[PDB]
Amino acid sequence: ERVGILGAGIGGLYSALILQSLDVPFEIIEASNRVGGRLFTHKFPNGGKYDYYDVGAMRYPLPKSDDKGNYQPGVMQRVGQLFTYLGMHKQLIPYYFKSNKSPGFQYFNGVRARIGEGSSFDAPALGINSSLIDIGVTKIVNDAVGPFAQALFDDLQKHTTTGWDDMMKNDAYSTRSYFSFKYLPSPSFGLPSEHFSTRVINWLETFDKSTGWYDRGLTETVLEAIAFGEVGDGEVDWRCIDGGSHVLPDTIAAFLHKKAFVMNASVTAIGLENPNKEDSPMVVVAGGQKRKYSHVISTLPLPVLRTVDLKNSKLDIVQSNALRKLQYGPSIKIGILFKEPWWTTGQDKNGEKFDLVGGQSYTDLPIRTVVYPSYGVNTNAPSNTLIASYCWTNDAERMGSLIGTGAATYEEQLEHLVLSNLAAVHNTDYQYLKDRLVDVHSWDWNHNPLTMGAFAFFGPGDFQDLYTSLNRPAANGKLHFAGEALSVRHAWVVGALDSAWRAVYNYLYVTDPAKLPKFFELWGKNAEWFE
Amino acid sequence: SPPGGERVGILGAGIGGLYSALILQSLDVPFEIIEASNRVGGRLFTHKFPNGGKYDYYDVGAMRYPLPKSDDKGNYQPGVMQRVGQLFTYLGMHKQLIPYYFKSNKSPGFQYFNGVRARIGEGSSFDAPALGINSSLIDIGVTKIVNDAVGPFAQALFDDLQKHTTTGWDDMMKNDAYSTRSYFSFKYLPSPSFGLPSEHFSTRVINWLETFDKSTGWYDRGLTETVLEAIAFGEGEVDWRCIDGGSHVLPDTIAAFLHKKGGNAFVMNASVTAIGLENPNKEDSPMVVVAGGQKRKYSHVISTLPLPVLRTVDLKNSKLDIVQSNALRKLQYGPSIKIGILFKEPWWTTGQDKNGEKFDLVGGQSYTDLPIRTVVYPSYGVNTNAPSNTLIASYCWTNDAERMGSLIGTGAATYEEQLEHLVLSNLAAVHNTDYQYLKDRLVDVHSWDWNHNPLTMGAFAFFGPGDFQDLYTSLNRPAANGKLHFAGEALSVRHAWVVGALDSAWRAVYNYLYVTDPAKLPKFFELWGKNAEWFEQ
Ligand SMILES: Cc1cc2c(cc1C)N(C[C@H](O)[C@H](O)[C@H](O)COP(=O)(O)OP(=O)(O)OC[C@H]1O[C@@H](n3cnc4c(N)ncnc43)[C@H](O)[C@@H]1O)c1[nH]c(=O)[nH]c(=O)c1N2
Ligand SMILES: Cc1cc2c(cc1C)N(C[C@H](O)[C@H](O)[C@H](O)COP(=O)(O)OP(=O)(O)OC[C@H]1O[C@@H](n3cnc4c(N)ncnc43)[C@H](O)[C@@H]1O)c1[nH]c(=O)[nH]c(=O)c1N2
Ligand SMILES: NC(=O)CC[C@H](N)C(=O)O
Ligand SMILES: NC(=O)CC[C@H](N)C(=O)O
Repeated sequence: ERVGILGAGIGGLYSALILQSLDVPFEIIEASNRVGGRLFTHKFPNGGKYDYYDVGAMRYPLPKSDDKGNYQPGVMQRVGQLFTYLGMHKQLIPYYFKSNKSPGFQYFNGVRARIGEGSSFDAPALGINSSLIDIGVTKIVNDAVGPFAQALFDDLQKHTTTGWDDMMKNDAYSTRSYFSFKYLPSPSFGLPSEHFSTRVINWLETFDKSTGWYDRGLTETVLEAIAFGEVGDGEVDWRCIDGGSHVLPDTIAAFLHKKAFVMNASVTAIGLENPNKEDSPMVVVAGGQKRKYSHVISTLPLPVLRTVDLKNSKLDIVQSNALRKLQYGPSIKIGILFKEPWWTTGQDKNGEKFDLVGGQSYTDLPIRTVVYPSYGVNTNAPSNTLIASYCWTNDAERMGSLIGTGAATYEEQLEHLVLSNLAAVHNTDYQYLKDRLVDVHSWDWNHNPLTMGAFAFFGPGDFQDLYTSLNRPAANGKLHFAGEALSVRHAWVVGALDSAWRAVYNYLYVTDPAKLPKFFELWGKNAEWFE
Repeated sequence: SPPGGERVGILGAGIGGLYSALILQSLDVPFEIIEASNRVGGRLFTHKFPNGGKYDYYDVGAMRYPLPKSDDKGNYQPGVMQRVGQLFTYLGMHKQLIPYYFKSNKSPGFQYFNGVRARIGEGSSFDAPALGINSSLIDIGVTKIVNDAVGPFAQALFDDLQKHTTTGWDDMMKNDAYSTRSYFSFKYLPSPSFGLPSEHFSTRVINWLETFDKSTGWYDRGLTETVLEAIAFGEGEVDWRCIDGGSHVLPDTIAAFLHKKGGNAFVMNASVTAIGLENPNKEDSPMVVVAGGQKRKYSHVISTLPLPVLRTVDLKNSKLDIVQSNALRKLQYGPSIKIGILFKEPWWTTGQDKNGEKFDLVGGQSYTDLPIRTVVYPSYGVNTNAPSNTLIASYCWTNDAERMGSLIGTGAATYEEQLEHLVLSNLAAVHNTDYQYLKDRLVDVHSWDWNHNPLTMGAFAFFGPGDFQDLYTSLNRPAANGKLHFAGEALSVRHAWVVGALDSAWRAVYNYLYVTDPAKLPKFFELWGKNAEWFEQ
């Protein structure tokens, strides 16, 4: 018995961690020279200890925890338990979703304000009546999303699936089409009992999410609200990893080596050695070499699997459709090393201090979201590194064209655009920021052969029609699909962990069911249902 | 009336900007074209393989034109693409138009779906029963089902063009909040003649429609785009044409036409970074364009820059209203990639598969659910003594192009090799050959991702639901006290077509003449049409 784990991301490392705790031989195959996958920390040369930024995962809305690292039940409990399992609980530092001092900025339609100041951002001129403005985007979206989210939260807490069954009856809706054809405002809002216009819906998307978010599945909007802790009775502890998210996969890998990795070997084929023999082993071609395994746990993204020769893996017609149709979403990040943390110590062109510690600013300008670092803020060498832009959907697609061109002329265009946008958001001059710029690093997860997209971001119908097919194995039960796409926590580490739990669960179920009690004891009776 | 210093700055030497200059030159209106790159044509982009023959090129962007019928003199019947046909005739290119074979001119192209291979027209179900598609839906077929849903909208829009009305568009806009998917999921009911249950299609069935009708993710964009695409494809009959030597001949011929009298020089290699009024408080303020680090002043400006490109330009002092500035961000663009491969021979025309069956393909296309999605065999040069050895091995849209894009333009040999092997493998499975049969014949590969290109920032406009009804009209109004005119194919209902760019230039110039020199309108109408879209009378 020997399990081939494809991909040394967090999902594959977690799978190996489970298999090692159960004394199951395994081997991890990784295409690159690095572990962590979309846990990717870039450290700027010539910078200080905290002059890094996380190009992928950077923030974890964990449940509350005690002094020993025991976490309350919650959406992200499995992530917290993983930290504690690895002895990392005390290495978790606060992540400030909002600024820890003065609030971050909002810059929309040329109107600048602080978060919480109640600006309308010229919405009346956009055709938003005063009643909608008074209610606000947040309350409106909560009224539409809340009912679905509460039912899904009840599923997790009460161990039911009726909430998901109801979500799936509405899975053909995008968030937009739900607002356009189904949602009617709560009578307490005192609004007309009619569906919102596209103008109003686009106003919601502008301040609620990203350009084009609402054209993807309504179910994803509901699941994101649950992941961000906008529903339920428990509160979240926003955390990040001291030194960058890379510490998590590096710590797991070091744990596994003291007891295994095939690096620099990209998988090009997966299939049964002989599809007609019932006891046929799996064959993985990686780095031009054939490797045999009893079972294979794949954590490769779905678009990557579409580049792998899966003949003799005997996918059924639904599984093969799912690999193509289950939708991914894009994302870009731009990190800038400055000479100082001007957002914390500086002032705008009028002498007003920014007074920002951690937190984020938002704008309809191309950069969309600015994320100020929470790590190291209280040390004697605070971070000088800013996430100048963090984009999703259309905003990331458009910005991606200026990233990774390899041409200085477009690198200069990109920097000038980002600094110009930053200047407008914070009310400074361009040169004030240019004089302080040291280095720029940019990344497009939608222009990366190892991800082929930032993460799963399902369109309408994906969850109800195609998602379950990939939780069934292929290759006569010997190929198991895992990775964050195989979860209801897309674009989160916990999604990858859930997928690894289910894949190993199915592996143990068909090969050594006597290990299930210990599996349940160490890693949970269920992937998602709360303890 | 018109000031003596009138001069229109045209931003972008693509087909929209070249057409604008052609109109203005015919009306004796001074202009100047500012272009960021060292080439003209924009998304008319022909790649010539150096080691190949005369017809060893492929069009990375525009390549096929569903024109109306035409007579021997180059007079085109009324139709969606008449404006394109007349442009060809105006430039003396009518006889340089050669057939474009949308379907193969000999044996049909291939379909390869769910591991089942068949020829177009053979009536295969591609294992759809295993997918849960009942026999009634299969017997009807995807094409008839889609036509039943799209037909009513398309017929109303065609009636608009022919009868010179807008009720068809107004009715389309009543449904513009629908994506194609949400329309099928929540509104469409099958025609009683189909004998199907009077219920909305399931997601499984809708995804079956998208699989064979368009591209992965197409149906999540606006229903209106699906309707407008069916109209553009001619669903009067169309004469599919392409341009001998590649689509680059069209913009090259316009540039030569504008240059004949020794003037109308183009400002090349000058990327626009700012557009605005010199003094937004003065009513007579001229426009200022900063391009290549130089300030240039114009009375009016016609922009053909893509909407995502305008979002990288400093538009302070252009005084866009709140709707216009929202439109620049939200009006959605779509992706596309193409992969051209020079082979040693036109094996699709002369070769045979692993079982000895000849492909016998001349022009036309093959389709598959594999990553390459669409294969396009060349129609140009097929009858000459040196036919093309160049294949469009992959032409993708939406999700298929987004995924494939990650393998294009990486700059690393290892990913160039991965890409080639994937493409050849897909091609081998589509045509029923082995990988090595195609590898032995491969000479050179060229790949392009219009969604990773600073000059386009997307392949073309591909609006989401609500874009046409909410934000589209805002950009047909000028900005900058009437002196900034938005043009380019995004400013049309023929997105992803040359005619869209031409329509946008007509409307922009029409608005310029309307506010600056109305005496030129009769000649403008005479030479370039009384309306942008309405059929000629
Ligand atoms: C921009 C951005 C931002 C965030 C996030 C993602 C992104 C892209 N996420 C999500 C989180 O990063 C993600 O869900 C998981 O890291 C995914 O882990 P997997 O193991 O599923 O895949 P992942 O892609 O990480 O790992 C797959 C592995 O397979 C390898 N591989 C690829 N092709 C191969 C081939 N052919 N052969 C062999 N190996 C191959 C890759 O190199 C990689 O090592 C996140 N999460 C969170 O909790 N908090 C957050 O704040 C964020 N934010
Ligand atoms: C892959 C693919 C395939 C097709 C098509 C497109 C694509 C991408 N099309 C659509 C057609 O190609 C397209 O609609 C028009 O060529 C667009 O012409 P525009 O003038 O609107 O823009 P276009 O993008 O062509 O021109 C804009 C110009 O502005 C320049 N520019 C950009 N940024 C600038 C800056 N900052 N400053 C100055 N200049 C700047 C660019 O370099 C370019 O010269 C098509 N159509 C058709 O009829 N038949 C077909 O078969 C196809 N197929
Ligand atoms: N849908 C998502 O949650 C994507 C965002 C990502 N999880 C983040 O924390 O930024
Ligand atoms: N929507 C579209 O028409 C995109 C396709 C493109 N016009 C072509 O025929 O190649």
